[PDB]
Amino acid sequence: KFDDVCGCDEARAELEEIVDFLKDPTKYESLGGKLPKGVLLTGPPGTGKTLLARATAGEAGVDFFFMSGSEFDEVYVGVGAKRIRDLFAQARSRAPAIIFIDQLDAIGGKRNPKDQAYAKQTLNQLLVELDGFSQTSGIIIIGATNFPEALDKALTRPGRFDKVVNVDLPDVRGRADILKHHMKKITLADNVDPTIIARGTPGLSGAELANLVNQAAVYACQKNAVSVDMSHFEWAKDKILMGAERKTMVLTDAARKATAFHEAGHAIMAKYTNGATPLYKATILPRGRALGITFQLPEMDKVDITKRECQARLDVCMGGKIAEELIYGKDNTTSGCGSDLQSATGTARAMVTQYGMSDDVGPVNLSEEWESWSNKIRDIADNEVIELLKDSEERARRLLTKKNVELHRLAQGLIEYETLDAHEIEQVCKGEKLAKLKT
Amino acid sequence: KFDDVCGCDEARAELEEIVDFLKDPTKYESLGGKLPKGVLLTGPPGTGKTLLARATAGEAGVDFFFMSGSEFDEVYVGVGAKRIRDLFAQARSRAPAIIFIDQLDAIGGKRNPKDQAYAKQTLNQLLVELDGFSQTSGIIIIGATNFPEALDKALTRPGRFDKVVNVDLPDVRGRADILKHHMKKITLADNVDPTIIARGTPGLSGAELANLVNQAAVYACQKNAVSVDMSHFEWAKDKILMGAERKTMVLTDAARKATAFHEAGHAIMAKYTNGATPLYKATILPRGRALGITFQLPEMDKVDITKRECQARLDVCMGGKIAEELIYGKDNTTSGCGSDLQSATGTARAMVTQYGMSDDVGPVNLSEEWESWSNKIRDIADNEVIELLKDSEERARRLLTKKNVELHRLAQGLIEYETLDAHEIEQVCKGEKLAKLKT
Ligand SMILES: Nc1ncnc2c1ncn2[C@@H]1O[C@H](COP(=O)(O)OP(=O)(O)OP(=O)(O)O)[C@@H](O)[C@H]1O
Ligand SMILES: Nc1ncnc2c1ncn2[C@@H]1O[C@H](COP(=O)(O)OP(=O)(O)OP(=O)(O)O)[C@@H](O)[C@H]1O
Ligand SMILES: [Mg+2]
Ligand SMILES: [Mg+2]
Ligand SMILES: [Zn+2]
Ligand SMILES: [Zn+2]
Repeated sequence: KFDDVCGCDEARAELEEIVDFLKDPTKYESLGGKLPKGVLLTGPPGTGKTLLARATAGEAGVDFFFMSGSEFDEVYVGVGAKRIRDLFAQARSRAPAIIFIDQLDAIGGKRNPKDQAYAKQTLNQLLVELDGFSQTSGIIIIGATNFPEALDKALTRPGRFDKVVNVDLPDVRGRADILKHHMKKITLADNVDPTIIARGTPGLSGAELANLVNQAAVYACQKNAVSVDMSHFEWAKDKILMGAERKTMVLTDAARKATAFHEAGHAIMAKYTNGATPLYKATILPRGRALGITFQLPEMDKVDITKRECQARLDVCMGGKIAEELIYGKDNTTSGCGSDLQSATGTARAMVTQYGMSDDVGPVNLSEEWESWSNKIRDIADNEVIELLKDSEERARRLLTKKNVELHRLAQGLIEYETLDAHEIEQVCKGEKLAKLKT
Repeated sequence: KFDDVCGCDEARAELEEIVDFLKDPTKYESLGGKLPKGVLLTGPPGTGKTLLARATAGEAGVDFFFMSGSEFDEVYVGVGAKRIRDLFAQARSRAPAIIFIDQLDAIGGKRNPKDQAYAKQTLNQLLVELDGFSQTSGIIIIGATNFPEALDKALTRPGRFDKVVNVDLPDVRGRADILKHHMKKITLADNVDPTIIARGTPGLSGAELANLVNQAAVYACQKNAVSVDMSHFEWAKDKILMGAERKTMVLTDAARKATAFHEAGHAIMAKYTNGATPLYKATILPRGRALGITFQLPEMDKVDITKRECQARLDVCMGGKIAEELIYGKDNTTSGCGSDLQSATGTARAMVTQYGMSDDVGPVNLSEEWESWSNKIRDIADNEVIELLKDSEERARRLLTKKNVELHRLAQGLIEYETLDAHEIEQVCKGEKLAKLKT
């Protein structure tokens, strides 16, 4: 049912006019309008594309044929074309039907006159079937895909795929709508306000919210409880944003002290730098595949990114290296740092090539066809990148030398306790002990 | 039939005169002429090729066998050639007939030394059947392909496919004729002038104008209207040129302020810049996947582009980031500007590599085989491009320095009054008040 697709109102509409166009044509086809020959659905993974298609097949009332985009090419030459001829043959052999081909990437790759062969023999047959010499009517076709630009230009033409519909990640309102829908059919308690969960999950799809509610319910029943409450939703939310924790893996005191100084370094570097994102939990329990992680959670779920925020992030990604390099001396820096060091490099490149934030290079886009530029401009670009990185390192140590006391105090805070909230990090920096258990 | 194909009157003339040959040969077989042995049809997607094939099949008054390039080549070896032999056996058997192999991209592939010994058997049979040893007369063949150069050289050889006919995207008058044709099924109002819309859609094929009319009609019938009128055509044309409207979005006032300053920058750089394309409406309502777009629009749809107009395009691309720099200081530049830069760089390269508009590079075409020139001239070229872009952005920055008052005036005129129009933009840039409510 179309009510099961909460959020993405435009896409649900733009299939819903097709459905109610089928149910009573004369309310729409009076002035000469007629059925659209095809809807395309594009967007990231896990947003509601296949869901919307299953809802259209549920509320339409006409015969609905579905196939993946990979059930065509078995191992000979000309087997896919035969299966499209028989697919549309069965399709037009009855009333106005709908034909949902899912994963349209697998037969939608654009044909390029360099090696075109038996490979593109299925696509040409689909093209001749959608809009060919013999004009049939009544057949609608719906196809989904993660990759709109890989598709041919002869598929995305009007007359074959009349309208294009993009289903992407929801915002806070639609997000709270999705949670309100999945908080049904679970024995909630009071205390549960889905707007609160929606404010704290920037950048989650529908599949991840629904998974949140599900494993929160299972965790509720496994504690022998009676109703689901904000502690459970908070737990599962942490299991999605950070990773499953592990209260095992016995390890020495020198190691856990070292990690305490590493994550202490990221935290202090991220809490006193103008432009950094707001802070979140900062543990040393090995959760996920990492040995402790300082997570940051935005609130206004931005789409763009300024320059000060890029430099602030670029400084957060080195507080561990500079931290343990200021405590344990220089010849004792380990090799774990390199991992997060990796990510810093990526940011710096986007600041120079794509986004255009270096005055020495210019306001030019060296990003795509990086291999077409000469060697001088790439020398200047890469030199600019490295200058950004080491400048950020210098800022980081200049700051961690004047915040030494908060560094040690917070290190002991992470070594006595295992985790810390945000304001718990603040008070542990100030020095007032927290109301909880020293593990 | 041939009156249904509005625009591309040359191809229409060729096929009209072929069918006119099949009507009364004596007007043409006096001086000894004989029919063309073949007509090929090339052009981009959606420009009316299969349509002309339908017209000639409908009016030729003789048999008309049609197939696709993919209805050959099933599992076993030598079945495609077999089907071609039987196709021309039926063709010879029936009458003076016509044969339409739609989508010749499949079987008309280029021959090369590295084909796997069985790919080009169908093609070779098609060649020994068209102008082989046992010559005959009475069979005409028509073919359609998007990729004329991707065809073998023995299919295009006169004797086989005498006439190479070139369907192409219409000009202004052609679009007027297409719209006037397709509006004959729409219950129209009296405020409809297709010349306006034809002047509004510079670059659309015939199919896109078709479903433009269709969606305008269907939208007219959603609003409980009585006749499709000009505002509806405006709605649908805007939908196709920019995308859906996406009414339901939560927008912090700082966000939509910053956006209004970005498109304010583009609009001013396109307003007072010599040679820039005349300005159409500039909105900040979140259309499609962009958060606001200023949309320029030409007048006389020329194909050439002078050097003045090119530099105008570069400046129009730099105006946005220059706006954010002038208002929010330099550190507060976002990453949305990347989508601007990526376009401008493109134009810059066309000014230097292929259009021949530089002084140090020369009057030479460095475009084709870019990877084959030396490393010195590519250094010179890329230095030239970088200089073009830098000079562009500095011109933009002092232009927006002189027009600061109008910049704030139009930014505030966009935070209020969503989606101004060009005339309305000029009224806002002086201080008038618009004859319409605020949102
Ligand atoms: N708007 C929504 N309302 C309710 N549930 C949603 C919504 N959007 C997504 N979901 C959840 O997402 C799941 C289906 O995801 P979907 O199949 O749409 O992803 P997808 O677009 O197919 O991704 P991929 O193309 O990578 O498979 C459902 O189980 C559903 O619970
Ligand atoms: N010149 C025209 N006059 C009227 N209608 C047109 C014209 N050109 C295209 N159309 C519309 O386009 C449709 C068919 O387009 P056509 O099949 O010619 O594209 P095509 O040449 O096959 O492109 P492709 O080969 O990429 O599919 C028709 O249904 C018709 O409504
Ligand atoms: Mg799916
Ligand atoms: Mg065609
Ligand atoms: Zn780290
Ligand atoms: Zn822009």
